[PDB]
Amino acid sequence: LRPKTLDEYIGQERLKQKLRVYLEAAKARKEPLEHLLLFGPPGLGKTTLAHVIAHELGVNLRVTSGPAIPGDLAAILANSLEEGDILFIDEIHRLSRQAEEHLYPAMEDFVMDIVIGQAARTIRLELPRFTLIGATTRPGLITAPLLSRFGIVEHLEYYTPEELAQGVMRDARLLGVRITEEAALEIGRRSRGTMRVAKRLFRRVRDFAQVAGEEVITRERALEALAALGLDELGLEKRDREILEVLILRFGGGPVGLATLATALSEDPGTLEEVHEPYLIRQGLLKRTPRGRVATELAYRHLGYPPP
Amino acid sequence: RPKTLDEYIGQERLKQKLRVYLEAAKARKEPLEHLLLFGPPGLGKTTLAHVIAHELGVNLRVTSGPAIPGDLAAILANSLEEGDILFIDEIHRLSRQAEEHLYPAMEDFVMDIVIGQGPAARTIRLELPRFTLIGATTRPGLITAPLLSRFGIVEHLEYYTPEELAQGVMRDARLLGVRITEEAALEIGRRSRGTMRVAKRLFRRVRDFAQVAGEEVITRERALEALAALGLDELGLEKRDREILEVLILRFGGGPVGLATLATALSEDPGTLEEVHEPYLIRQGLLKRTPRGRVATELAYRHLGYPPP
Ligand SMILES: Nc1ncnc2c1ncn2[C@@H]1O[C@H](COP(=O)(O)OP(=O)(O)OP(O)(O)=S)[C@@H](O)[C@H]1O
Ligand SMILES: Nc1ncnc2c1ncn2[C@@H]1O[C@H](COP(=O)(O)OP(=O)(O)O)[C@@H](O)[C@H]1O
Ligand SMILES: [Mg+2]
Repeated sequence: LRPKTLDEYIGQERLKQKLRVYLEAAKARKEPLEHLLLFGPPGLGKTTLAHVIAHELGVNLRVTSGPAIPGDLAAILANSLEEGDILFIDEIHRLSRQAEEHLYPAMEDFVMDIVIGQAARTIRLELPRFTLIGATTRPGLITAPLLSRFGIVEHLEYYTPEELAQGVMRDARLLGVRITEEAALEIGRRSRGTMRVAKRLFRRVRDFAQVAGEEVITRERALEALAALGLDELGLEKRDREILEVLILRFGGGPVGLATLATALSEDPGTLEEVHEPYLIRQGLLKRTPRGRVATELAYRHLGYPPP
Repeated sequence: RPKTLDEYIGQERLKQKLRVYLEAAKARKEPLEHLLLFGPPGLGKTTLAHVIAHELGVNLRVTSGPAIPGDLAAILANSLEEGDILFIDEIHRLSRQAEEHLYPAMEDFVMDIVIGQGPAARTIRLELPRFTLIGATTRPGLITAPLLSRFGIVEHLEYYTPEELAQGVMRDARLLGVRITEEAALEIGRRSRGTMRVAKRLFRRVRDFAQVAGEEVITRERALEALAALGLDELGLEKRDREILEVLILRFGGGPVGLATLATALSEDPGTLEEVHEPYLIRQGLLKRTPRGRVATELAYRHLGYPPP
């Protein structure tokens, strides 16, 4: 399922325009690529990009997690790491302050130290040249000392609906399910600009279409399945629709107030503060005015209300 | 507790060279070389260590083998001055971890100390004052070759004589205020097994008998009846050792017997027979340990008044 070429990678055009240059230069100079840091929201394809980079350079790759790592970091750098090989570390911001300090000598001078057994004298290993790739959601999650050893720093942006449609069609042709292009476009539009969301949504749609016995997933069947899942034309869930309703019909675009936030939902200020608001702000239907949160005209028109 | 080397009772052969070594060490204003004292238990090596320390005019640091690994550093760095004396009684009981921390302090006077403690931390080498270490072991076999290699002077403690034991008995009687004659103390020392503890115990028992008898002075004869009532020969064997020899000679013909059969005949524990009564039956020429059993020598026949084989 994972692509093995920058050409097969779907929709990170701006990032690829420079990644191709850097990889071409590194290959021409016959030396390992400089350490790379990938930003961007989850689900966009960072691990796939790491695998694509390794395949482009023709070298082995050793994905490991952030909180997976003491001396075990040197254990995994010493045995399986030959001349330059991508070492992907997902969630680089979660490193403890015990191996992060050990990363700097290893990724600057390629030397590591291990002490155990008492003797217990320091043993310094001449690590082979290698490239490290790290992934984190935001620039501010990692410390400034860590955002200095990375030669290349790149950002990863949300996919457009067309690119998600192409990915859904590729998944369908790989699995062996025939789908019309318009159904894939609708599925991509309902996806919140995320690849794995589109994958899961297509899997659910094909699950709903298999029981009906339809051989081709038509646009009408896709729309019915998406409505059954509880998604509108903008991809908002039922929780988003109901919070928008209880804002617009109870305050008329004014501040919601902390007291009334849990009154109409009977829920703690949990997912409301981190799972619901970010997408509503991203879609542009909610604006954080200093006086209070204001539902824009997009909310009024989207919720089936007459124009003001 | 003797203080000077002239007050020590009966280590004449050792004292003769000890005087020379101590005088040579004092003349050079240099600490004595490390000393190791061999000898069977019960001969007073700690008293000799105290006498040596007093003669050198230096304080003590007395410690046994099984005392507490890291306490060696504590005892070496706490109360050791220039030329201080450390006496490790039963030095063959030191653990290997504690053994491989002392010879650096014997050949170079540098000790590595664990400073961080707790988890696996680092160590620092610390300099110590020059000192002399006296070791005392009854089992030379368990002393490894490296440990024996660092000892400059090695000497042996030998068994006392009836006269030195008599002198010890006289000293104890004088301390306790009991009047005893020279020949009585000589008899008590003769019936001892060349050991000071045994001589003192015999003297105390004879004192009990004489005091119960209401006698103000212990003479030769009173000691003789006291030791006869104690069941003792002219050589120091109790009734049990004579019984062992008589059973070995009469019941089994003196030939090889074995521990189990002899112990069954005597109604005694085989380990008790082997580890309590036999070692003094040997060392007197009264018994042998053949691979086929235990044999009685001709000295056993002569001692018991039996015809020779
Ligand atoms: N030669 C001696 N002169 C005077 N007192 C002695 C002598 N030997 C031992 N003692 C006394 O014995 C007591 C100390 O015990 P010791 O018999 O010296 O220990 P030890 O010689 O090491 O015997 P073992 O076999 O090691 S238990 C003190 O009361 C000393 O006065
Ligand atoms: N551009 C792309 N083209 C094809 N498949 C993709 C692309 N981006 C992501 N995928 C799919 O998504 C999966 C990896 O996404 P994921 O691991 O969720 O991203 P992240 O590592 O940021 O969490 C892969 O199985 C891959 O098939
Ligand atoms: Mg002893």
